[PDB]
Amino acid sequence: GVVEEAHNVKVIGSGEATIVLGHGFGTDQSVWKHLVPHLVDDYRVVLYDNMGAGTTNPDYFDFDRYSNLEGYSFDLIAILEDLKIESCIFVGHSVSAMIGVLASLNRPDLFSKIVMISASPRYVNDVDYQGGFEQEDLNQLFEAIRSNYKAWCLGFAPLAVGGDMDSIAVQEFSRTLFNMRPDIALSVGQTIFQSDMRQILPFVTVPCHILQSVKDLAVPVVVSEYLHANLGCESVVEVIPSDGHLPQLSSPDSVIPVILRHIRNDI
Ligand SMILES: Cc1cccc2c1N(C(=O)n1ccnn1)CC2
Repeated sequence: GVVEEAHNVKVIGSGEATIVLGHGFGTDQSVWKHLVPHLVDDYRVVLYDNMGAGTTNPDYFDFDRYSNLEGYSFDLIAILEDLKIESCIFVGHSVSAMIGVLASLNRPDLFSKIVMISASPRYVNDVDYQGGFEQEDLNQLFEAIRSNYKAWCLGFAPLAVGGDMDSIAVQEFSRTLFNMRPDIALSVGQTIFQSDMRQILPFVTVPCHILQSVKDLAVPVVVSEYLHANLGCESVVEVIPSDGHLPQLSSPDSVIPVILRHIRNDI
């Protein structure tokens, strides 16, 4: 199909239970490479790339459709329907956690569980809300993107990934980040980093598992507490002893067992 091709959809493993994995900004489904081997024996696993990822066709990036996160949520619902999936566990990394939340507001019937990795409803600080960024920080980021995309990618990747600045995961993410079209990276970067999902959290009904690294430059720990406090569904938080915004890529020994526990066990 065109949309499974457009999103590089892969379906692997086998189970009576389906799990769908959604990746974050700057990466692609390869971010799940250390998790998938532990899923394929028990679950049917669906991987897909968000439109605008470096692995996707820039001809298909519709700036109108993706000026809002719900454009990505509609892509996810369209993938689920075309695969004839009527129920899945959704695992959402970074922005995909909020995309998964919006999709569950539109179609709560399709999700039995949302497992969030490195999620945030809002990155900019607000009154009695610490998201971790002032508007001037984001403006500096967008200007660096415009000014020299390759230089921005090389400085950003170690900060996003954390840990040793020369690790395999920093190199992987530096590569996928630079492979994004820079005009798409700026537009998506602005859309994501300036988003605000706080208002719809009390209306979620799908149970949510809120996981993050204790040390994450884009997600202060108090964000996980905010999510837990304001999500209207039942939820649970686990702050992992790990560093970085893509911990399932860079620190699998400490992170993958935590993700598996929350996939395999319900609230
Ligand atoms: C890790 C990181 C390091 C330094 C500045 C920033 C990041 N952010 C991200 O990645 N995203 C946030 C949502 N989607 N991606 C937020 C801006």
